[PDB]
Amino acid sequence: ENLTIGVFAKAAGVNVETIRFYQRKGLLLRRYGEADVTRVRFVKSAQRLGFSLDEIAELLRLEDGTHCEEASSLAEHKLKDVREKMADLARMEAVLSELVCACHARCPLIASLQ
Amino acid sequence: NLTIGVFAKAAGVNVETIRFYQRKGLLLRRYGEADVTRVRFVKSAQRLGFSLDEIAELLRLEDGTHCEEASSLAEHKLKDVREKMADLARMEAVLSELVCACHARRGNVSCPLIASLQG
Ligand SMILES: [Hg+2]
Ligand SMILES: [Hg+2]
Repeated sequence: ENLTIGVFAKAAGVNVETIRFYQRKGLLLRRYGEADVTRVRFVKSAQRLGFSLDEIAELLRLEDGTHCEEASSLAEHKLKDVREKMADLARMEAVLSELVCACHARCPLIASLQ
Repeated sequence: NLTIGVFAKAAGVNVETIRFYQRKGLLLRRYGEADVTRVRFVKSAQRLGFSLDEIAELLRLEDGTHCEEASSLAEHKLKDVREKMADLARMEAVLSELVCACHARRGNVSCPLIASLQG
């Protein structure tokens, strides 16, 4: 059926503040139905995979599910970015671990920073 | 002693970065070796992921006689790095999975990425 702002949110499993947030950023479109629910879960899911608000708008451009080549591309690009970020964080984790190890085994941290 | 440009060269960083560091007040119109050492301190820390605030705290311990307190900042940072990696890893796993299914889609079936984003 059609639904009020509060029931919409309940059906979509999200805060009312989040529905409003999504409306102001224009990731949506009185009352609401199942397409709206599905649309909100679309956004929330994508957001959770690390897509930016902009990237999600592009992704929604392809919502009718007949542009697979273009969809993969957004995901593959995001994946590339994720992997770079992980490779950087990994480089930090390695050195930080190494510094701590030397801290406990004694200031080497400061020494190494200089 | 050294000019803005040579300072940066000696410190192995952009001029924009020296200025950046001055405006945020992590520094000490000439410059010398303490300034160089101080900039390498910041740049290094920044490269290990320390925030500008965390670096100010870390600089409080610059004389190298507060090992307990230093480790703590590093250990806390290390925890945060690992969390972030664990989150990114979660994304990477599902995204990889979606792409794999994108490339593998059969005939005229609807886009799995979108499908998964709606289910
Ligand atoms: Hg796809
Ligand atoms: Hg230490």
